[PDB]
Amino acid sequence: MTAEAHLLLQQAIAEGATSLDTHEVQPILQAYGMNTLPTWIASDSTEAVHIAEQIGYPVALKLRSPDIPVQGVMLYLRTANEVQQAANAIFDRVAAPQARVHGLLVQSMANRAGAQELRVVVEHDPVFGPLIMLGEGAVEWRPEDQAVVALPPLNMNLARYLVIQGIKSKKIRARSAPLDVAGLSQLLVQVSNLIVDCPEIQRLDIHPLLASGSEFTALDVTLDIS
Ligand SMILES: Nc1ncnc2c1ncn2[C@@H]1O[C@H](COP(=O)(O)OP(=O)(O)O)[C@@H](O)[C@H]1O
Repeated sequence: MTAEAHLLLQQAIAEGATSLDTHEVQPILQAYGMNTLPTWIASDSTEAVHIAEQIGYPVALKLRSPDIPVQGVMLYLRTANEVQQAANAIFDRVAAPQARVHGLLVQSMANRAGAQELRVVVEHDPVFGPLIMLGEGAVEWRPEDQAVVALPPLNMNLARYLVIQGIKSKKIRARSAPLDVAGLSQLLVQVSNLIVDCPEIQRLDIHPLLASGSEFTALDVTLDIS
């Protein structure tokens, strides 16, 4: 629920964590109705294996440090031995020991085959306040050039209108290997609710947001706070 989200953000700030990653933001997103790929934490290659055994294979491993924007992501790990070899490779890759690793992110592999990858960024405009920007999942991000733009507070009616116009302008695809407009719109309203309620959030980046008809799932999430 929400009150836990504020306490989680305030305590992260007090501890000096100004950038929260996918495992840290998962309860905050869920308290606004948004789905995140379950994401666990491994300090040891022995722990990464243990997590992988529970999740079920295949698994991904990503380095939990405030550093990467080299190595870091290891996908399609299908066996306990592959997890251990990959965990040792990233843990030992470390390349000075000055990063506070805490450990490594472990998560199940998502079915991306027939799904669209979107991106949702929230940045602050000096005049207009928080801007929600929705575009296609990819490294190149020209927000002014190729993005749907919403200003909180967003209602479902305006969210749907902005998504439809974004499809018509070819900024977002109508479908690929059928984009549920009602679900993309609902997601934008949830982002808007979160931003309205949590002005601590300086930046929010869902990269990518996976679209599989009815289900929209955030695969990686970064939350900058101050
Ligand atoms: N758990 C996962 N399941 C499926 N695909 C994933 C998972 N995690 C990351 N990916 C894929 O890895 C790619 C992202 O690679 P990454 O190096 O993290 O990009 P960036 O440098 O932009 O963060 C994307 O294509 C994404 O779809």
